[PDB]
Amino acid sequence: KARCSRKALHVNFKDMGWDDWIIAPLEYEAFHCEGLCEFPLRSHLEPTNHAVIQTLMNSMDPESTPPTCCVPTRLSPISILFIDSANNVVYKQYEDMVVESCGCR
Amino acid sequence: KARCSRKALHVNFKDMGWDDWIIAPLEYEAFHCEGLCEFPLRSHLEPTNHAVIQTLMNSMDPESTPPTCCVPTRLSPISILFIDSANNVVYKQYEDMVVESCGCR
Repeated sequence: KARCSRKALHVNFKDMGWDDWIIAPLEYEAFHCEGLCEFPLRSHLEPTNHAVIQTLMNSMDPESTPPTCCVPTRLSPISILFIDSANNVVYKQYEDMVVESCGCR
Repeated sequence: KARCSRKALHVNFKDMGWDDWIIAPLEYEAFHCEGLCEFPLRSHLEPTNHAVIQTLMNSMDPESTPPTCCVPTRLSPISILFIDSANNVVYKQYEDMVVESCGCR
């Protein structure tokens, strides 16, 4: 097991069944977070106070408390260009689609 | 294994070695999140778009992608009353000390 970090996650829309509508992008890099959250907690993981406390207690008695989790701390959107039912050409922005950074929470 | 949710986490400061200074609180309920993040994703877990996508892919091929994680989505602070080195009586607020809600991220 490794230290919490951002790994790759290639997303393919051609598998969504949106083929009669979507124009671009047809795939994108979404990324994902995976890894161990434990001392020492490197600054980039930006732990919260609660995270620091929970990691301490889990460090003292793993049975009592589980470790914190490596999750996306900041995400960005992506816009999708498609042709809707009415045949209009829409450019829609979707929030929280790309992982910008991982941290322990 | 159960569904992502807020469990209890009783924190005891008398174990911090802050005894010559801290007055109150000496213990508090910090809570913690624990549980499975998988379909169906109940509304209270407030998943992000990225979470919905990652859960889908993990649902289609668990080897490729790991599930999302049950973590604190909103936290509140607590204030601590202590007597510092100079013998001043300080009332300090600490951010992100109590888990208000858990979600899948």
